[PDB]
Amino acid sequence: LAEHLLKPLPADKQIETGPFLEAVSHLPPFFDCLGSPVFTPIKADISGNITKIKAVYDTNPAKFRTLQNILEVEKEMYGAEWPKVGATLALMWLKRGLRFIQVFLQSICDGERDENHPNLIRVNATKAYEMALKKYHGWIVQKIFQAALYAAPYKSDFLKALSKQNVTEEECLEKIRLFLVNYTATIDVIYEMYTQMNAELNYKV
Ligand SMILES: CCCCCCCC
Ligand SMILES: CCCCC
Repeated sequence: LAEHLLKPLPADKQIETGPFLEAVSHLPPFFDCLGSPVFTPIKADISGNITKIKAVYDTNPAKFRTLQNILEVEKEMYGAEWPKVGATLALMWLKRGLRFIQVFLQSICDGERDENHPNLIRVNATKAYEMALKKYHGWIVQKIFQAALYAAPYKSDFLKALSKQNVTEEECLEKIRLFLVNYTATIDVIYEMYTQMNAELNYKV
């Protein structure tokens, strides 16, 4: 996780597209080791969105040099169908997935737990879901999340699995905290960009 740290934000707070995509492309493969095929569709959404942004980038790397470039170029390119199109739509959903992971990991690191059930991660996942995704899901997908939550491993197994090497839980969590610095900062900047460009949509799925 901290082997693929995101770069820091530059002074102008512009996020270069290519390095950003390389960095977040290391996140999906962790889903293969949470111990359930319930996570396969989740990996596909995140990866699928990464792939969609990459494919738009590849058609003109200079024009789409930054994430900001993408939104303003596509706004101009598409007119009325924007922002519900292209890389802008893919990144709208990617950000919510990345924020989910962010909120989840930070909750874990901050020592949040169910006193009654200390070695589960359900309360952590549930907070992340409420903060990042829930308001954009209709009742059917929300019910599916509630089912999928039971596929979550134990906290100990989860942390040990990320340490995939010979390291204490405390050490592992300090590495996660390190990863979270630039990760959170970058996602914040993407969320701010959506707000300023008025590119955020609230439709539910
Ligand atoms: C550099 C971006 C590569 C696209 C990978 C898509 C799956 C995470
Ligand atoms: C990349 C780890 C994801 C946990 C939700």
